[PDB]
Amino acid sequence: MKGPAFEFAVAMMKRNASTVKTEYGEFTMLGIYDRWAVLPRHAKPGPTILMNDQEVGVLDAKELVDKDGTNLELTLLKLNRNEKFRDIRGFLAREEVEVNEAVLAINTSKFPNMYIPVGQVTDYGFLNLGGTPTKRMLVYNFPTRAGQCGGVLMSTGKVLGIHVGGNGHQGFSAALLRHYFN
Repeated sequence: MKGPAFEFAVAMMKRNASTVKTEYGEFTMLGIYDRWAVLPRHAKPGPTILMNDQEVGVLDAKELVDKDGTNLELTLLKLNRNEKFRDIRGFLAREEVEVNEAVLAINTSKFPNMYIPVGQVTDYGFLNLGGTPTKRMLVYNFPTRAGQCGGVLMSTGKVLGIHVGGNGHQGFSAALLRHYFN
């Protein structure tokens, strides 16, 4: 069923998600713990971002790659703000998870407070995303539109990944693994 996934998704977004603008567009951003949040790599945050229409400094940013050097399509960023995020690392899986029912949550000025039942999530692993070899790719059927990147892919009790791309038929998430936030 879908209800409990939506229930989890709405509560998660309310506590931990925000709308972010960089020079490269507008994205959903998920806070993970302390002042560390995650964005799609192609958001390419500069020294300042707009977070819920307010200027926020970036203290540090990390474009994640695997131990082999392969792109993961995620950027971790540390925000210059006093408030800490609710620690949601316990809702991240230690390995890539496949599910029969997932929900994708988007929150930007173009897609405010929207949730999409995406159905089955399949771990495709190593893929080529627009020329760039990328691994730990989760794939789901989705009539994708631009402006949805940073979307948070969830199932009941788990944050599975961050939406980083689409081709109009499938959507693609980078798996959000717990060890990224050691």
